[PDB]
This record gives sequence, C-alpha cells and structure tokens, in this order.
Amino acid sequence: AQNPNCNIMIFHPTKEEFNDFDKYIAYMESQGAHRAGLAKIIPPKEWKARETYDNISEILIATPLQQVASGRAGVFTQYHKKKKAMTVGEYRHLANSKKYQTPPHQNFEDLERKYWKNRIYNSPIYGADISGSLFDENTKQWNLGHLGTIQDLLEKECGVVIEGVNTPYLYFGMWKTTFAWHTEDMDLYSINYLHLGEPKTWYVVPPEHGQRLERLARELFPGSSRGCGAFLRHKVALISPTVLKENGIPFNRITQEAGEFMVTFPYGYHAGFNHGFNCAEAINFATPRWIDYGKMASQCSCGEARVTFSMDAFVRILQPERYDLWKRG
Ligand SMILES: [NH3+]NC(=O)[C@H](NC(=O)CCCCc1ccccc1)c1nn[nH]n1
Ligand SMILES: [Cl-]
Ligand code: NI
Ligand SMILES: [Zn+2]
Repeated sequence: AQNPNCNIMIFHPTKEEFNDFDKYIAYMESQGAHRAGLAKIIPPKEWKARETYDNISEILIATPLQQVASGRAGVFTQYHKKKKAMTVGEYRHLANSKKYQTPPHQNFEDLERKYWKNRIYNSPIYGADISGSLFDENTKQWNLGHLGTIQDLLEKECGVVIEGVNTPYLYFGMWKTTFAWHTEDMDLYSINYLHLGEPKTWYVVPPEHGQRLERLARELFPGSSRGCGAFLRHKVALISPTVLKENGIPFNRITQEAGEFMVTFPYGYHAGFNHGFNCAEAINFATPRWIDYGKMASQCSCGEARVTFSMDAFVRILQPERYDLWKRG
C-alpha cells in the first residue's frame, strides 16, 4: 500500500505533466497522496498564474470579518464579526499596520509557537469566500476558473444533469487569520493557490482517521456538540497541534508559500492560519472517487452551517433520504 504512514506528499510536475489536471490528480492518488488528506503541488518553472499583481488594489472586500476568539489558547471558537467594506489596497495597508503586522520571528516553527500562544488575544480581519479569480484568461494549465464543474462530474458518473455552477473564490489574509477545522462541503476535494504574499500553515488529519478528530471535537466543545450532530460544518472550532498530540490524533502540518498549490482530498479535515498579508484562490472539485464520499457526507441541519455554495442538488441526488429534512434546515 502506498504512503501507509499518511505523510503529506509534495509533487513537482513537469510542464508536460501539468497539462491534464484530472490525470495528475489520479497520478498523485496512485502514489498514495490522498491518504494524508492534503498534498502540495509546486508548478513547473515555465508556468505562471498571471503576469503581475500590480493591479489588484481596487478589488472590494464587501464584508471583511473580524475573527473574535473565545475559550483557551489551544481550544477555542471564533466568531466572524462583520465589518465595513474595504478595498484590497486598504486591507493590505491595515494588515501591515502596527496593530496587525506579523511579529519578528526566526522561522516557521517560531511563528507557529507565537500563533498558538497568542492567537486568542487578538482579532485579525479576514476576507473570505469572495467570488472571483486572479488567473489570467490565457493561463491554460491549472487555471482554477477553468476546471471541469462538479455538476458535470456528477452527470458523467451517475447519468443525470443537475442545475448549479462551480466558481472560484478569493481569500485575503493577514497575520493570525484562521480557518477552523473542517472538511469541504459534501466532503469534496479542494484546490488552493497562494497567489501573493506571506505563507499559510496547514494542519490535516488523514481521511481514514477523520472520526478520531470528530470524537475529540465533541469532547472539547460539548455544548456545540449537543446543538448539532455535525457542528464542525459550522467552521468555527479550533484545536491546537499540542492538544491533538496530547489526545493521540494522527495529523500532519505543512506551510504553503506563494506560487504553490495545495489539494485537500475528500474527508480530509484541515485547519490553519496565515503568516501575514496574502491572497489565495480556491475552488472545490470532484473526481470519480469522490462520489462515494459525497453519498456518505455528514450534513448540518441546525441552521448554523457555513456553506460556500449551494449543495442542494448534490444532496437531492446522492442523499435522497436526507434531502427533505436537510432542506428544512
Ligand atoms: N475550504 N476553505 C478553507 O480551507 C479556508 N477558508 C475557510 O474555511 C472559510 C472560513 C470562513 C468560515 C466562516 C465564515 C463566516 C462565519 C462562520 C464561519 C481557506 N482560507 N484560505 N484559503 N482557504
Ligand atoms: Cl504574536
Ligand atoms: Ni477547506
Ligand atoms: Zn449545525
């Protein structure tokens, strides 16, 4: 069996290997990459997403989110407080201001220590799930605005057309901005390109051990757990690597830098934080291997779910028994 220890694997495709997205995802899985839940892909030197990032300051962040934490340093939740709209130029200035700028640090490890020591005592501002793309039209390889849609994948695999579209999202980050433990909607894959700026550190649990994380989360957030059988779908809960290790949860970590892709795999729980001002782009996608995960994916019905885009048709076709009551929610 490939990658039995579920290590995060890093791939360096040639320009020839970078032409067929589906084929390369399949290749990575043939080497066991999905067992980790997360893989890094470094594009060939000949490739670029766009020519320059000099003209992005006028993008609007319509609803910046101030991430206020409650709890303890290693076990906390965050609430996303809506702020006034601002441009990316204004956001970048704010991220670099004395209140929000990255502190001095020796290396990624030192910054990671500072993050988990001090995160809860600050409330950074985050731009999330902004429909849009920064890939040049003329970028033909791994352009997250030109992948095959999930609706087309479901039709190809299962035979029925469904409504819906599948478009990419932009994310604007600063130091300590945080993404809570989650899998993707309907346990889809995701792919994330870091366009510009400072790194993003990721934590991931192997899909085969995902239920171990869920059990710990129920123990650590018992009120939330009584309110919803799938409360990690709310995307507000954080657990530190130290607490995961204390509780024997298998996980791995890796830092993504500008110009690098990360792929998350079906039912791979992940969480992480940004090191400083950056801009990323991401989209969910599917493969034939996703179908059985979509059939089994947990759903939140309590009204608290954070869902990036409409999964109704996926639930309707893949989970007909659930459809009705999931829809009541
Ligand atoms: N799949 N997505 C990810 O892995 C990361 N983004 C998120 O999870 C979005 C977190 C927003 C959650 C939220 C917002 C408002 C109210 C409640 C919860 C990401 N961040 N940067 N790149 N990816
Ligand atoms: Cl700090
Ligand atoms: Ni994600
Ligand atoms: Zn819920």
